[PDB]
Amino acid sequence: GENLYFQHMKHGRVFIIKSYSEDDIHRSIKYNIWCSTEHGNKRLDAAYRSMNGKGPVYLLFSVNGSGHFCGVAEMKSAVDYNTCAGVWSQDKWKGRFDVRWIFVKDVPNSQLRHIRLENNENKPVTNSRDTQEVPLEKAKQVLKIIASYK
Repeated sequence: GENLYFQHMKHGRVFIIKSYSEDDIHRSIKYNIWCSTEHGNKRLDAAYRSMNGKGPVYLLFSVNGSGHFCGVAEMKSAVDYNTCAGVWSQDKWKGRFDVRWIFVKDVPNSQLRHIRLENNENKPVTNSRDTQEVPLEKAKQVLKIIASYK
């Protein structure tokens, strides 16, 4: 057969999201919210705002050291920088934005480590920092593997 869904799209931007905390992942899935670092929030905010609803901003979530990605969410709002403090495991994050989780499933890094990022020194996508952006052609490949994995 054939799945040409992801291969056919031109307006979308995709970021890696890294979390020290499994609790933060669970809270994000439960309440459809996230918060990054100050520089990560700014990165995500500018991408969401310049997208102006013409395509999705996708977030590929992985807990540091866990060996897998744990799912996919779409950015659903700009960043509100002045929100209740301390709602995450550490009180290091300032602000909040809405997300919508699309896929909650564990995908081993082995499934994705062949895909490399030309904007990050050709390193495997699985070796990315928080809010590392993924070029769209590599992102289509990552999304297809994630959706296919069983």
